[PDB]
Amino acid sequence: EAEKAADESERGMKVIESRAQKDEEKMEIQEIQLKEAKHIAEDADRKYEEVARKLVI
Amino acid sequence: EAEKAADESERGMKVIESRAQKDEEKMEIQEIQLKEAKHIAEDADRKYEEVARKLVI
Repeated sequence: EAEKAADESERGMKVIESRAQKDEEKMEIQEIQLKEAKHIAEDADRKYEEVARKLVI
Repeated sequence: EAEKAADESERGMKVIESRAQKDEEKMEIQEIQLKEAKHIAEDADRKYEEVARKLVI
């Protein structure tokens, strides 16, 4: 009984560690792309405002 | 001895699985935010190009 429980625990720990590392990588890449996209959005909004004012003129 | 080892492994497995699941949920939220940022970027880009073309005309 103890042998079987130990084997199953080892396998579960392996799979959980793999999933956790995958999650950490996904979180990092998501944050990076999120920040880049937010900066691009700021640039686009600023350009839109400037060109709109010039258009009214 | 085997019972003690199995119980310790069980506790470690449970805590690591819980932390992995929570970080996965937060990663999903981050992906949703990234998708919204993508949409905002595309919309602002269309705004800018349309306004520039109108100004040229």
